[PDB]
Amino acid sequence: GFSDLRDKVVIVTGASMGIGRAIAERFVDEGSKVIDLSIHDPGEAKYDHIECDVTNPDQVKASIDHIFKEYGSISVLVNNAGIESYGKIESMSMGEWRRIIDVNLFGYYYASKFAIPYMIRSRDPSIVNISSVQASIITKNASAYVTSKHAVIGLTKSIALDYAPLLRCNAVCPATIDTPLVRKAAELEVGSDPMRIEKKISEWGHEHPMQRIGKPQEVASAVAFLASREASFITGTCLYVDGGLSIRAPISTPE
Amino acid sequence: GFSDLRDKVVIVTGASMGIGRAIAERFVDEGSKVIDLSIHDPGEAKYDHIECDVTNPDQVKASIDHIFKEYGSISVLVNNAGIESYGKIESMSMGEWRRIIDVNLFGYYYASKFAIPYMIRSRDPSIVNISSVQASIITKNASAYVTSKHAVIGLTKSIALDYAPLLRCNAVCPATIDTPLVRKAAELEVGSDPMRIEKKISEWGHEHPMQRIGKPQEVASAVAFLASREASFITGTCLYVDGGLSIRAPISTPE
Amino acid sequence: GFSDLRDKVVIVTGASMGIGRAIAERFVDEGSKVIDLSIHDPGEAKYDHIECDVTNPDQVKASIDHIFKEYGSISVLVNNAGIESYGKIESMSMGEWRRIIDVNLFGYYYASKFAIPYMIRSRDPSIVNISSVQASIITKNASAYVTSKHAVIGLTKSIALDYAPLLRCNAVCPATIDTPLVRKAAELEVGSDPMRIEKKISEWGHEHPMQRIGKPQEVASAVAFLASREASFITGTCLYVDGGLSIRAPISTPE
Amino acid sequence: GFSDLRDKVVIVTGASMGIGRAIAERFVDEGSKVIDLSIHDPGEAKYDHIECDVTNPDQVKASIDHIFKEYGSISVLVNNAGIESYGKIESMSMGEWRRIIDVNLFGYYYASKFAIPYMIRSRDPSIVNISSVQASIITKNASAYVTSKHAVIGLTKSIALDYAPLLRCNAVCPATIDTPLVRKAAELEVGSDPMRIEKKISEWGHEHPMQRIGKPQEVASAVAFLASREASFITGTCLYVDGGLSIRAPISTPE
Repeated sequence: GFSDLRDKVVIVTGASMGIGRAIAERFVDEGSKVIDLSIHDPGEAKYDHIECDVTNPDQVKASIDHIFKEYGSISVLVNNAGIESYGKIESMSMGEWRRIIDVNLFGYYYASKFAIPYMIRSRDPSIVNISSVQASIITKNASAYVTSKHAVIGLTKSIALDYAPLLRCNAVCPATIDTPLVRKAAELEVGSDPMRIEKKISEWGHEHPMQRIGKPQEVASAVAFLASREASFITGTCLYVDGGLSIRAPISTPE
Repeated sequence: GFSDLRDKVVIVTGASMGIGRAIAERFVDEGSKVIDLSIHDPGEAKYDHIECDVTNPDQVKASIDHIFKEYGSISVLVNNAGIESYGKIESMSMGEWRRIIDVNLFGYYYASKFAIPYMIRSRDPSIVNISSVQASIITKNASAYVTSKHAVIGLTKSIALDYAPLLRCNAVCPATIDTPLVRKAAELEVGSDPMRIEKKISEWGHEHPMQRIGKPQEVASAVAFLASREASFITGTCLYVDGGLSIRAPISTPE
Repeated sequence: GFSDLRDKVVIVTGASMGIGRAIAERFVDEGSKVIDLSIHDPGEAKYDHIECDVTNPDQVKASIDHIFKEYGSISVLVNNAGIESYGKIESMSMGEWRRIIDVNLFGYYYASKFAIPYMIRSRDPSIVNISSVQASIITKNASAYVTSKHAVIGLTKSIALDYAPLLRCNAVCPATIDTPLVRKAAELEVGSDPMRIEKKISEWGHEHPMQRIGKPQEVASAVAFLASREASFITGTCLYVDGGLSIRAPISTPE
Repeated sequence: GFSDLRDKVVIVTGASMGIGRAIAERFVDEGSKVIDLSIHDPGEAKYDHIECDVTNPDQVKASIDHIFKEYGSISVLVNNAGIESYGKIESMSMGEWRRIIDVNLFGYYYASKFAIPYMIRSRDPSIVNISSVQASIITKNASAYVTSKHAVIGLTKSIALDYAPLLRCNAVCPATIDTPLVRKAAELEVGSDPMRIEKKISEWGHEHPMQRIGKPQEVASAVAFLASREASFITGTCLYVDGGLSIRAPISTPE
């Protein structure tokens, strides 16, 4: 693992399930003091939790102020909380489109804005933003989601440039990962049949050169690496955890 | 020139000055029927103008309706209206940060959302979004601006994917261009002395491989190309009009 | 069209068929004085031809020296000559792998190296290199081809930076285009049945968001634009002519 | 550290000095069995070394055979051997230009070609290719070098796509790193005065957002991560270790 993460205060947003929970658990395994900021209670977890809606800047500020007071520092912030709904720009209501931007982009902006002042009071703090392989190659009927993930890359570069060399900021760009959100995405297409869901997921996995979809722990490994001193000269970039998806053209060749 | 642009209905937002004006002027020269949507009166101009705030969906929808019923179609929409102010995520007020996102991103979303239903009723319609070289290489203390320009790329790709093959959508990514906004940027750094402002602009020009900053008409040439049938198999991309800025590492080598 | 191209001397390599022939014909239509450098005679063509193997630097130099002497100048060079054979790095012989690099990369290097000295003696000369959508998203069993197309982008950036602002250099990145090479690629997979070939080609076309493969003339339009003064502030970039292929993730979403 | 790297057989080319040496040294610290393939003797070193010219396929194949038969497997291949000389496409001899391509590209191709058949017989083998930040943003008078580094990216993607899921292949893209080659670059500009060389290096460091040049060990950290199981779903990508250089536009803004 990354020994330097031990005992450091790590905040992870949206860590009650899926990738966020996997990230929180990895940091706990690294020995960090982890706090989850989410609207849902992670239940019996080894990490701390504060009820917090990332779209509410006042609650985000209060939660972060509380963490600094309780723990004495903040060394790592992982922005992960996000949502996805589908629809053509003409079908999705303007409210829902804006809501996706609010959670996926503004949530990252608020958490970063309020954590940074405290983070720079620590040695070599690091922010990791979870974007998507869709910051590059995109899906249909996902206007708001795709727009928000591209925005996250811009926010990431900005924070990196504005605060270097004291604080580093990078993003992780995952492709299809085995999470509740993805299983739900499949159900929205094939129904509740566990057999038919495995088929749709297998189809997606076969589209990735690695021939399977990713695991939450694989995204968590990239986050831990970027948050650690092992990435001391890495800032402003997105580490793609996509099983090769973003470099594959879907055009057959003779074999 | 592009003969196919003659008589086509072209909407350009923020065309009362700078790049937007050069774009409207180029389409007028191509024989198109051009309408400028902006909150400012362009004064004496060879193109039509409608008082419209791009961040007000009611005004945008109404303006687009006035154009379609009056002209009979809408073939090209050029989203250009934008703004920029500086400050670290820490100093800039949340309100100003949100405003930059509202104008630079939501303005593009509203105009596209309301124009698309009309545009798809015409043959080979196209949307061109003005992003920035900062969708790739960025500047300091410009997080809202940088985020918004990255967001525009995501919006562009999604409209391109959701509406191909009937409608194409691309972006233009300009570096430093001679515009009032760029002159305001210089002033905010070196004062109001017009001569010092010229020295600053020259410094920026020398950072571009082309050794000068770009001209509004050069951005307009790219927009006209992408809007034309000459770009019939081009969609979802950003055409960089940056004088080589984005491919240059600021690291000297032996000469 | 691009009026500024009229009467200018334009050299196009590999212009006896496919994209190269389409590029040569477009420049002839623009009124340019065009010369094809290839090993095959274009037969009855409106453009000039010189028998030339781009992998032979001495023949390339001699041919270019001859053109400058005969025509008095060289304003545009379009590097297009290329080949493709398939095979895993373990199956393709080292000789064939090297041969692909020789034609696809070294051919561009030789033509550029010998034309540049003459080109800078003209006003605003421009080089356009034909790369591929595979400079970004790639196909399987195409190691040498993919490597060569990435190399072409590096060569393009280098020439652009080294000679700005006098000479511009850009690349065009086409996806699947209807050419003899592509039809042959299909035959290598489905056989000579015109019905089965149309099916394979249709399959490829459906993978592009535009739902069809591109036409040679569409690539030629991008080349003419980049070679013209309409692209006066564009240098070091690749204009993707891919029908949206490079921005598409092959992952379904609910609809 | 990455516990999975213990006892794994790791080949590193050009590891007698600089980045290559730091990479070999890091793998030795991880408990791997490391073999350096280079034409130079690393002298006193904690890792094994074989006299081998990476541009000589007979020597490469023989060395890889000596390693597999002696150690029983090959789990990781790090292609690093490279060189750089300066000059415009016009001045540099064709022989020197070809040589840079031979070492920087063909050396990677030969080592990969001969190691792959052995590597795929082990579980989860991985190849890491050292490219450069110049696979994106480039320097002047370095066409052969720049071309070769872009070529390495194409080679990387193709090996990743052709051999997934059994073997992964990624690249590391370093910006300015403290190495002898970087010190030679400074000398070729400011002379042999060690103090002036330090001033030059400092200038380059200040161009990176991190305000310093990178350390060989920082590149090694990235290589070890990509070679490890921690990067199990990461393939075909380039991890930028550039201190933010590639996302920085050299354009000032108000402060």
